[PDB]
Amino acid sequence: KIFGAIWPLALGALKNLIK
Repeated sequence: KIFGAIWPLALGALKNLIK
């Protein structure tokens, strides 16, 4: 609705921690 790169950027930062 009003979120540009919020959903795709979410998992993007996830791997940066677990991986």
